[PDB]
Amino acid sequence: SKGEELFTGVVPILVELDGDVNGHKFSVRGEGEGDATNGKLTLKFICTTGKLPVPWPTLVTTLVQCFSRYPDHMKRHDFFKSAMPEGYVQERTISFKDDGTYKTRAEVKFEGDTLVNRIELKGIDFKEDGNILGHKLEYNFNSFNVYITADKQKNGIKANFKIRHNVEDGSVQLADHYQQNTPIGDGPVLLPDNHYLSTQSVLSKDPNEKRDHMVLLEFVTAAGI
Amino acid sequence: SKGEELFTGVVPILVELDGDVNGHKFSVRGEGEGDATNGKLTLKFICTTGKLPVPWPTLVTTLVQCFSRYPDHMKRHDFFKSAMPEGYVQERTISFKDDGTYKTRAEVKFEGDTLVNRIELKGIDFKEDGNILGHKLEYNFNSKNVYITADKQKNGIKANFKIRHNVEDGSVQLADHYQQNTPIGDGPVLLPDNHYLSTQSVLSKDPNEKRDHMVLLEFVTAAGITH
Ligand SMILES: *C(=O)O[C@H]1CCCCCc2c1nnn2*
Repeated sequence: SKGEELFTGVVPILVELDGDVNGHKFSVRGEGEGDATNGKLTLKFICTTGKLPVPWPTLVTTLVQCFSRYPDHMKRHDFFKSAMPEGYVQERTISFKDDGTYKTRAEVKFEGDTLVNRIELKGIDFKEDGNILGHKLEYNFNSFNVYITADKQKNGIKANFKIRHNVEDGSVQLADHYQQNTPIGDGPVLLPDNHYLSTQSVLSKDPNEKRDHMVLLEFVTAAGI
Repeated sequence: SKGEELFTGVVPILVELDGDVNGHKFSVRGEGEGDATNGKLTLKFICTTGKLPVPWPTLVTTLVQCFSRYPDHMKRHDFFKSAMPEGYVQERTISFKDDGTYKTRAEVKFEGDTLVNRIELKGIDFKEDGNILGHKLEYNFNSKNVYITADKQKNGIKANFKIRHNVEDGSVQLADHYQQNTPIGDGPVLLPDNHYLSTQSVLSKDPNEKRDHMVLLEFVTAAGITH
């Protein structure tokens, strides 16, 4: 595709999230860069409103699947780069088992040379002193295949997948993800055959950063064809 | 500790493993470097005998907890660096649920300026078309925080923990780990209060390497004590 040409080389990234979980309002801003040729992303996120009222790991999935490395024989199945530069809308419902739900809506698009992810997040029905609002999750992120399928009727894609957040006592907090993406622009996009994305993620801290924050390194590849 | 002084800066690492799984002998050699100040390890491992007869992810835990980043308030709980340069013995039993068992014995010590992990591994009772010998595990590595306790009777530490390996069909292969570490030398070591290590790992391939191999990037930190 012509949109793929925008991801040769290193691309700067900006992420903006405005959030409300059980009435706790917050904002996150992230910056960094992406190298789709190697499937590599490096970002630093800051909570600009003070302390994050939820664990950082619970926002990883919400906080740019266009930086996935598609091998040569699968280039024609890359919807995400296909929609660029005009971009796509990404919406999810994330259901935390025995706890609350996030609903997210993002626009992912180029603004000049920068790939921008602007997100609104609303969370409801979280338990005070549950794993989320009680901050009981380990600072890490487990890797599992995310299966992508075409959504012909919306000219886009969908995905449903399960994230398992490790809990401080050795238990597991399931977060069921339901995802739909659709192009912002008109003009042709690539609708894929079934395949998957695989991401390996490292969460860390900048020792000089005083604000509540997350440093994130990811390596993402597509396979399954 | 005085041994922690050896881990300011970047330290070269050598890993040597001699293995026998169900009678199938193999060897692995790894090289790279560790930066305990940032909890960062980068290594490349090669199977020097040809094709690895087990999946690479099953050897991750066997293939240097002395590179963990202990924060300032927890420095007195770092047994691993405390035993250096003379080092420690690290022994495990790894039970693969409904499958075989690895038994490992390693020495982790300085030889000159290089931190060296030399390991012998014996594996028994594996199923020939089970997840291990049948190569059915995904090329990745998920982990939970590993809880460390003192083992005062051995002047060292122990840990018991679970690794869950993703299987190609969507199932999970559990590997139950039992670990004991004891110092090689006679000098004083640090015996910790209960805490945990958190390791996050990325597995990859070097596109120019022709041998069967694993590139490994890890970030490791200690936490779980307030003070
Ligand atoms: C903690 O044990 O996490 C496990 C949960 C069960 C196995 C499948 C989900 C998984 C795990 N690790 N990462 N994903």
